[PDB]
Amino acid sequence: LKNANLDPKTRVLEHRLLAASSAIAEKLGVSAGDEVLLIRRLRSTGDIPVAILENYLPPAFNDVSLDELEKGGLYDALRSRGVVLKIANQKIGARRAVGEESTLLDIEDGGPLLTVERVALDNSGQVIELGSHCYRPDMYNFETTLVA
Amino acid sequence: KNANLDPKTRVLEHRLLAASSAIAEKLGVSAGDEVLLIRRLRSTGDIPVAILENYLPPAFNDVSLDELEKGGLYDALRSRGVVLKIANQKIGARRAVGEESTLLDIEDGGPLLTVERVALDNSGQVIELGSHCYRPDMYNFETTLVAR
Repeated sequence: LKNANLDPKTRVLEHRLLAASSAIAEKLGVSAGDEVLLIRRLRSTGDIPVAILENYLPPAFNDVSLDELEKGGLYDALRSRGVVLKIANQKIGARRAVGEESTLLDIEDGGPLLTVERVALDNSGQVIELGSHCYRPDMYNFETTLVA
Repeated sequence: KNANLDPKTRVLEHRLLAASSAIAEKLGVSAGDEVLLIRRLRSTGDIPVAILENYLPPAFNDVSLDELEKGGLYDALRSRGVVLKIANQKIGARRAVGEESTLLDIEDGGPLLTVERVALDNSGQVIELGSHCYRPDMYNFETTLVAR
């Protein structure tokens, strides 16, 4: 919504190259042990927390830097590497905040979060990016329009 | 099929009431017009899943208890020669309040997935308003977005 999109700012919480587990490899369509990138970001609008964003990037995009991610969006970084999004599959759910989430998002302990599980695909059906995101629902909701 | 759990529905409330300014605005009618409120509990097998709430405009305010026993709301609207063309949905999350936690068999203050829905027909007439909440361990909203 309007407030969330007003003044987007990002702080990187984690940026870590790691060996893809068989599970992660299968989801990305790559090989187990491949060098993939885990990123975790706190997204704000100005000083107001909005979301915690988590992604896995496959080896082709594992050189996305921490600085790129605090200066611009994930898709700015991906676009500079020739990515063209064709399909985004998203599953929207909800859950309680756990661990440090309520502190990072400045909400109540055990308070509700909106969740997104995301798989983004290019035109050849290859996985661009896997997302697992959570949003404070007073700052962000998902809007859709279906036409029969 | 052996592991499938069939959807179940029971009617909690079915009453004609005067449209508030907000409801009238959303339906495209006059404040105070006679609208139908329907509330239902939807379950999956034996497990409560969703509290469904709908408002129907005067044209459709005769949907009966009997037709809600025999089919859903859209079966009833189909009987009236009404077919859905457009659905706008807003997906959020919040805490369960009041009898919501006992209706859904969850914790008081536990998270709920929410949807606000406006359904329109091919003439752009609002057919139905929905305001639903779901146990998020039993239900998620799946979406696919295809870039052109």
